[PDB]
Amino acid sequence: MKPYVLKFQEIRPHSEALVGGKGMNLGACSNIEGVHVPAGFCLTTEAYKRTLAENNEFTQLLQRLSSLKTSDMDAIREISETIRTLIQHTQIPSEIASYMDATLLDVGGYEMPFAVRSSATAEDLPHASFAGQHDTYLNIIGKDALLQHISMCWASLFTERAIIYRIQNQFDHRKVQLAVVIQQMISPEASGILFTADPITSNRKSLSIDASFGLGEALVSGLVSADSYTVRENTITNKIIATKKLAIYSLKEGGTETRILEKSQQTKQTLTDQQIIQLAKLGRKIEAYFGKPQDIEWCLAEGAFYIVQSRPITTLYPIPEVNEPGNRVYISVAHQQMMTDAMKPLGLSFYLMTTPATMYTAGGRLFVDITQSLSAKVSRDMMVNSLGQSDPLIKDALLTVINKKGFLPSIPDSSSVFELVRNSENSIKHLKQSIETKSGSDLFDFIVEDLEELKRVLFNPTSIDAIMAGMDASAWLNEHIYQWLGEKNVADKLSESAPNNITSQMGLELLDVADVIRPYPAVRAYLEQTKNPDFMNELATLEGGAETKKALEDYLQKYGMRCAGEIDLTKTRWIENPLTLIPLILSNIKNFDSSASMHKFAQGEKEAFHKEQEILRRLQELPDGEQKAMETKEKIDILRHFIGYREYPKYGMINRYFIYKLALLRAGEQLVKDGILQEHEDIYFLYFEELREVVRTGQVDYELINARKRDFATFEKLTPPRILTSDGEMINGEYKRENLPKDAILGLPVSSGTVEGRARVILEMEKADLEDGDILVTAYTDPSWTPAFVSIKGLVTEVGGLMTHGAVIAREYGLPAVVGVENATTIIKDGQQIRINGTEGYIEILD
Ligand SMILES: CO[C@H]1/C=C/O[C@@]2(C)Oc3c(C)c(O)c4c(O)c(c(/C=N/N5CCN(C)CC5)c(O)c4c3C2=O)NC(=O)/C(C)=C\C=C\[C@H](C)[C@H](O)[C@@H](C)[C@@H](O)[C@@H](C)[C@H](OC(C)=O)[C@@H]1C
Ligand SMILES: Nc1ncnc2c1ncn2[C@@H]1O[C@H](COP(=O)(O)OP(=O)(O)NP(=O)(O)O)[C@@H](O)[C@H]1O
Ligand SMILES: [Mg+2]
Repeated sequence: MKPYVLKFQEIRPHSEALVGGKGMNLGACSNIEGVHVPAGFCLTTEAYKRTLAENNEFTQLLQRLSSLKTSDMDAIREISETIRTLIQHTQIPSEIASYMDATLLDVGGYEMPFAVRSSATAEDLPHASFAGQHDTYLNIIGKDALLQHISMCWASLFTERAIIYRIQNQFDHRKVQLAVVIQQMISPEASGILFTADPITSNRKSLSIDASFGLGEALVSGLVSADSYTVRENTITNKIIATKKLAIYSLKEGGTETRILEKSQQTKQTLTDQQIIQLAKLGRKIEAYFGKPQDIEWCLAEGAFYIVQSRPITTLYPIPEVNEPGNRVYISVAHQQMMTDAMKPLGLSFYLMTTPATMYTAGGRLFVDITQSLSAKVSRDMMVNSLGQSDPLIKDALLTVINKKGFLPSIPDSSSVFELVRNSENSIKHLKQSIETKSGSDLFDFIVEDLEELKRVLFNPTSIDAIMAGMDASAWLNEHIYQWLGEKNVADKLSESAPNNITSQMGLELLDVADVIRPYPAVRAYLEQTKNPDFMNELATLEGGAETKKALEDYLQKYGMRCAGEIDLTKTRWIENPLTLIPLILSNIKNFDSSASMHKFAQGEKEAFHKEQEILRRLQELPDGEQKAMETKEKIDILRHFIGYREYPKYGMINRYFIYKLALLRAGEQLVKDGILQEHEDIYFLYFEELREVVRTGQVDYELINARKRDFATFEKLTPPRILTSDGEMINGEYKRENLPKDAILGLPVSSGTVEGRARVILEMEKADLEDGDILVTAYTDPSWTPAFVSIKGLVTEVGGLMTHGAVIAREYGLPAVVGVENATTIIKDGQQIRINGTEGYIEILD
């Protein structure tokens, strides 16, 4: 960390601290044979530190800047003006200028034009991007102009905009410096960007060129327009041709000017087809050198391609680490589970450790690998029809994938259920006791035996037979009563207020806990305005508190394990953060009168005796009439016995998960005491095996954890596709509006009825302030989301499928719901009156 200047040829690996990201990648690119990087050098961060960071006024100014927030806006406008003008007034030490004069003559010389380009780094974050944050000036000639523009580059580190960016991304201003790339200008016929993997599709196999005439500054700042071409294998899939009005050109005596292209020139294809393929190959060599897809800037001059920037890509949805060969197709677990939130590795692993599916992981969520199924004759073709009875877009997405570059070459007893339930209740009772004895590596040793027991109650053949009994029977009823009586999706109304549904009870019991809070206005005022996490220990103060805390405590002992994202072991359970239930307990205090759970439940079973006994009567004057009747009543009794249970096995699974979580946090806090972990919940970023070794060996790799931590962040920003490909193509299916109103948003019908109301688009149940009219539009809706179904008039989600909670819960609440809705939360606007049809599956944006 001594030199002031380095030629691209002199730059060693991992020198970002000295030359910045841009400078480093230019250095790297310049050593690839067949790659022409215009000669140049970096004015090092040394020069920056020497000239500026050693200045007492500068450092004082930056020490001040350290103190302010994005809300200290006018302190930002003025302090940064001071810094900027201070920089442009500070001369560059003659010693630094001397070293530069020498290196500049080597590339050469002060009569030639140079690009002067910012290159930033953040200390100890060598790969941190400052893309589009700081200045570049093109075609600068002469020592005077050079020195002037170096200071200008430096000053551009302290625009209001660059400062705000650093504050929001938690970069310390004192630990960011600017190197300056000084590089021979290319005077090009054409220039542009290259993305080694298509930003649509995201398919890791297509390439993409944006190409314009003239210098690249137009395309990037951000007009002119540009040509777009996609090349899939070595063949060109697509060509696009922009009408390119303007082009930027270098002036002989320095600087730059914009010209208007002749009309007949504006529509010409920037690059020939041969040049496009040549560029693609050029580009494939730099991920191939770099190992991950890349973002590359280029110039075409006199038939020669010049590389002028390269930089890792940052947006694509990762591919599963598959240990299989050949082309693979993955199905998304998120969509069927109604989850789609990124999961942490510890939580990711516990789901994997409990499934007999071939599940893999990509981007913090889970995929199932189902290609070998697809390949065989008549098992594909098993699956596509079968997977189409839960999710049409999946079926659609699979047809679309089997057309590629050869991508492809018993009902149990009535008494069954309560024994199933109590045999789980007890299996958990045992569990709760046996871990409070285990600890350390004994804990881990035990969890694995218990996973076997988890699997045993979860996948009990008798349980499954009881589960399907409900599904199968509403399969039968829906198919057959539409066949005879015609016009019917009947099992929706027949399922209404079904008994023993541990998840429908949950949302409906919160109605009662609010009936307890309602009388006491002391507690209601506290609860109305509180962010205190242990507000439950301040209640005994107020007149209602003691009564209230009891009401709540019992709910949490019944449902406290459950939280949104429950499948992820690492997510805060309700009982760990009771304050998240308050706005729902609050707002259905005000939306309901006394005994609302009774009246909602009753009117449901009333409104399904009527359909039962309407359908049965109405079937009597059909041809074979009282026969057809008795076989349906047979299926209704069956239906309404085993529909509750459909939701129990998840509730048993989770209870274990929360019991495991408590135990694993103990070990993690025990790991803090021993000084081996920094943060007690850092165990969320290790998979369950890695975690075993840590308690076992007393060793961790924090440069690993921190990357898990970092990776997690850049998931969350992702949204899993319905289907994922070995190439990382994403396929969400397309729906079929047969004879549905055009201009409608299409989805899966799931729960019957048409209704009109206010759209409330909510991503957090806690911030959901639902009112009587509202139609809830959200992303997923797992059992966690039930308590919010009691005031709304209809439901809309982005993801899901018939027979997958909480689609199953809408039916029993008698709620119209539509489910497979591409981009509902973005397409629909909060507050827009809206009509949902949950019979035919569509949505109309009412005026
Ligand atoms: C269209 O749905 C199917 C997808 C098929 O395709 C296919 C390739 O894609 C899948 C996706 C996307 C999954 O996410 C998945 C899954 O999460 C899971 C099992 C494991 N399944 N079984 C293996 C055999 N064992 C005897 C029972 C467990 C799976 O196979 C799959 C799965 C597939 O296999 N496991 C679990 O999640 C766990 C840890 C517990 C689940 C418990 C309850 C009990 C389940 O809900 C039961 C009630 C059924 O609901 C499911 C089996 C679905 O079946 C139906 C009719 O809906 C299935 C998601
Ligand atoms: N030597 C060069 N010759 C011709 N055009 C260049 C040269 N260097 C850069 N350009 C163009 O001018 C722009 C300047 O890019 P550069 O400042 O290096 O990064 P940036 O895209 O402006 N922002 P960033 O990448 O985060 O630093 C590029 O987008 C090119 O189109
Ligand atoms: Mg750039």
